[PDB]
Amino acid sequence: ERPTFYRQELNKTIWEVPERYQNLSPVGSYGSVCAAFDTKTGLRVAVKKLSRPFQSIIHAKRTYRELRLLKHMKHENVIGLLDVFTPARSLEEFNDVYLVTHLMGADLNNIVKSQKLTDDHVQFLIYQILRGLKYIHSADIIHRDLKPSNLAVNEDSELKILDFGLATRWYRAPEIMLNWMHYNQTVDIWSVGCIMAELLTGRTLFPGTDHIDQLKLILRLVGTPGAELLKKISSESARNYIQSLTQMPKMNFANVFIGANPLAVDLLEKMLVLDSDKRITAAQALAHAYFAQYHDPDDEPVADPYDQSLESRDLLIDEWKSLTYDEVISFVPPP
Ligand SMILES: CCCCCCCCO[C@@H]1O[C@H](CO)[C@@H](O)[C@H](O)[C@H]1O
Ligand SMILES: CCCCCCCCO[C@@H]1O[C@H](CO)[C@@H](O)[C@H](O)[C@H]1O
Ligand SMILES: CCCCCCCCO[C@@H]1O[C@H](CO)[C@@H](O)[C@H](O)[C@H]1O
Repeated sequence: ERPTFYRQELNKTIWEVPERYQNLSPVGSYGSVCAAFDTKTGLRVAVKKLSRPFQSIIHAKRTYRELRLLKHMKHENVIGLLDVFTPARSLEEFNDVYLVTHLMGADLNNIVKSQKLTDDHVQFLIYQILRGLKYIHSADIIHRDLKPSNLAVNEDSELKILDFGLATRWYRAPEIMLNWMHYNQTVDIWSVGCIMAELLTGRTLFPGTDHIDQLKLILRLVGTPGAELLKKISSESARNYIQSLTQMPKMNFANVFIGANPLAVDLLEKMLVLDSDKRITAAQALAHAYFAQYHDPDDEPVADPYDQSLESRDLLIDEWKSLTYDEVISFVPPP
């Protein structure tokens, strides 16, 4: 049975939603988001209305990509779908897509507020990110822009990784900062280390003022490339410049993170290595003794493989639109 919808105009735009979704209230901004109450489940939800979903080939492709990812993501620490709907009774009138998920209510700034968390709290939060990253990475997905605003947290400090959240460079791996084009999964591990550091200290690890200051600040802490790492640089210019650099020594992290759990420090040394091939993975981080009170190797699930070649095709608008439509139709709500 097609549910009954109703119109309403929020934050200067019309929203058409099923009746189960009551008390819509804007929470901010590829779409706008309202908090709402789901009378069917009894749950507070975030409802996202996609912005101009089928206006261009590029918008259509993105809508399809977002819809497909979110439908795939089914893990406690990763944002997924409670519902996806359209007013449309058929493909001919299909022009809007609404996405529904748990309202978390806060991201990792509202929960943190620039202060030191306790070690226990830090463990809990980083464990959750890594548990979610393991899941993500097993589907062969690199996040690439992990930061506090891309991490949704509720009151009980239960955390979910967000595709897109509601200073944006402080958490970027050096190789992303330098527009390398062969990233590995440990670009996300770098971002986790920056986040972990800040939760432990109350302070941004690398608050660069601009692009170059950021890299300066990273080199100060991790040192300049060693010889094994220079051997992996294909760009002659990059190579030349690094070789012109005055060798800088890697700092001792026990002196950077004064009074932190020695296991936290050890873990940060394994996350924040210049050479991405030498960074601890999310699976390995989960087994690190720092997360002893939370680690359960039998409840750290992995994803089904995800076909991302389906989203990087070159299709006509009406083809993406029709493919996106079928995804809406095929959607099965979680238990
Ligand atoms: C929905 C649960 C989180 C999934 C994380 C994927 C977020 C996708 O975000 C995308 O990630 C790509 C990485 O492949 C980047 O190259 C893109 O620029 C970015 O748009
Ligand atoms: C002068 C500043 C040096 C920045 C060097 C970044 C080192 C990151 O490490 C490198 O990551 C590359 C991209 O993912 C990989 O191809 C390499 O295997 C890896 O060593
Ligand atoms: C992977 C290595 C990337 C090369 C980074 C380029 C650094 C540019 O950085 C700038 O370099 C200028 C000339 O080099 C100088 O005027 C400045 O001292 C410096 O800030």
